[PDB]
Amino acid sequence: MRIGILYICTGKYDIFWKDFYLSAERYFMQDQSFIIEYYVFTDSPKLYDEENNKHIHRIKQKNLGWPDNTLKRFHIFLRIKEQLERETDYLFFFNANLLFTSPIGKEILPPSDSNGLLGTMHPGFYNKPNSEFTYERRDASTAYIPEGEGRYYYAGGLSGGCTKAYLKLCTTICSWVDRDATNHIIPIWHDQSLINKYFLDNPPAITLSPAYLYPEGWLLPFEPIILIRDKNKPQY
Ligand SMILES: CC(=O)N[C@@H]1[C@@H](O)[C@@H](O)[C@@H](CO)O[C@@H]1O
Repeated sequence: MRIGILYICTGKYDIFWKDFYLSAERYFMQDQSFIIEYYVFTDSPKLYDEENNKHIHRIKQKNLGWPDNTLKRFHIFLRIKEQLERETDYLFFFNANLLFTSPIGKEILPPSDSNGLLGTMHPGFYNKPNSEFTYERRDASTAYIPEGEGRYYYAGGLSGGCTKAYLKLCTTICSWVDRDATNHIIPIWHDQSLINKYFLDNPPAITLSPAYLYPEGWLLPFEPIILIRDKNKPQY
């Protein structure tokens, strides 16, 4: 089975590629049945272990700056959609500063008879009531979610599923992003708002706990499986 990792590390975020990659080569899908393809969108000339591992696919991408780096995130995946359709069976997106600490296996693969989508609970909202979810509340936006509706507050730092269903998600959100641009709207706060809208219409087959998005330094009711490295640490 072929597992595709989508990874954007333009500008000052390629410092995060090395330790992410090593942790991933160690803890992520290390059953010999799986093969891992890294699709690394960056402006870096060379990536760590690129000359050794043929599954590291460097794709050229410039820094768009904030927020287009976060707003056109799914635009970036779809420029190589055909390559993904023939080389991968599952796709997973990870934030640059994410870090694996414990083994992860087939338990996070959405079953083929489901919608084949995976979402992850945001660490700042897992214990909050519906009334405090910061959804997009403007009916003029494609990311609109009325008050009282919604189940979880999903995050944008980790999402995926089977390649077909996920590219379908990429295609939809791009359209939502573009339609709002015309109507003179930037959805707030975008990396999570559009995906929370999509996961409302399409309740994901798998919902990961914030143990898969554990912010460094926090005290949460979970063992951290994936850590969100503090960006403001001096070593970065
Ligand atoms: C994992 C998670 O939810 N992280 C998101 C991620 O999208 C990041 O870019 C930033 C906001 O842009 O912080 C957020 O919490």
